[PDB]
Amino acid sequence: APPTLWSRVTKFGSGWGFWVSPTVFITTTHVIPTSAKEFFGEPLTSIAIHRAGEFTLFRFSKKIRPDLTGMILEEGCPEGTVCSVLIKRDSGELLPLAVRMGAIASMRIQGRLVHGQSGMLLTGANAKGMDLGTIPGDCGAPYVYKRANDWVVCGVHAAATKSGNTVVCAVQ
Amino acid sequence: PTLWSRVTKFGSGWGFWVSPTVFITTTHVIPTSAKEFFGEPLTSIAIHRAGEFTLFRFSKKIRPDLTGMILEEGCPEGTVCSVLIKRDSGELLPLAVRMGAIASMRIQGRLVHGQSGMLLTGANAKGMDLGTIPGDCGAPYVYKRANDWVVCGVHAAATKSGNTVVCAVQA
Ligand SMILES: O=C(O)Cc1coc2ccccc12
Ligand SMILES: O=C(O)Cc1coc2ccccc12
Repeated sequence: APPTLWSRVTKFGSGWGFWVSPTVFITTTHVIPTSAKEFFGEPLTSIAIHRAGEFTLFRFSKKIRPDLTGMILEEGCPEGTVCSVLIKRDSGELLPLAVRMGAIASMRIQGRLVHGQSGMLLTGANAKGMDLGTIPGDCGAPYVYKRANDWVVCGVHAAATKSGNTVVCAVQ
Repeated sequence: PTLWSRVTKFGSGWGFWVSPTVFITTTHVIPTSAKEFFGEPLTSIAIHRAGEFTLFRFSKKIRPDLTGMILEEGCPEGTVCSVLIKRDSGELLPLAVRMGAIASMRIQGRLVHGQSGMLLTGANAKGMDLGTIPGDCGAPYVYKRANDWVVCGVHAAATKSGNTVVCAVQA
């Protein structure tokens, strides 16, 4: 995946977030530190926060990442789209995990109720574990795909089933 | 400890540490001019070649941090393997492959013997991280069976289209 996509993936709370543009940062709601009143040196009063279940978007009133171009954010993707989940792991290793996307779903995972776009890993069989699959520290990582000449971001990593085969992308 | 730490840059491709003393690779990526590998003189290295599969056995522990893994001669038809691809970007690309018959295949002009496979990452990579490239040769084929990782060969060849691959196997 392009270097300019990996540069937008930022360590955040108990996981990750993704810069869509100089002013717009998206993440998974449950990774946000709950008592927090300041982000990138800005008070809450100078930030527009839009929450929909496990999807959260931060819009800043100043340019936090002026090195970046604004890119396209969509509400999930067509069934059958192959996405990459942009996962960073201990030591500058980069894991763009291939996933085939399916329907919008409501599921129960480890007791909690989860809603988003379902998908199935294309990395191997029985993908439980860090080598072929996702771990809790991956939450907030972006789902991206190449559409003709450009790249699209279509959600953030929210959950994976016990077996590891099914994942859920939280969507705008 | 990770499977990924066993995948090592080697010659014009990659190889894989099965144990502290055993390294497997694709025959065509091995340097043809060398006096040593991994600091051990070639004098002290056992080399077992069967077509595009090569195994090295060292006389001392090169990777003492590792346990020995199960190495088999390919896998049952229908097994979904992962090919553990490393790229010089620092990207790690595990790709699902459905394994088929042992065969001699015509792959971009040349005859290659090994276990055929089909990538399961769909129509086209299309500049997405979904297929193999020539620099990936020697990457291992692995699958989980009960509680154990099994390694069953090395990446030898792939078609232009991308979808057919060949896994070179022991013996
Ligand atoms: O490139 C990086 O990963 C580090 C970085 C440098 O200033 C930043 C501001 C916001 C988000 C991330 C960064
Ligand atoms: O080969 C197997 O036993 C399982 C399998 C993996 O990808 C498939 C695609 C279609 C039909 C079957 C399969």
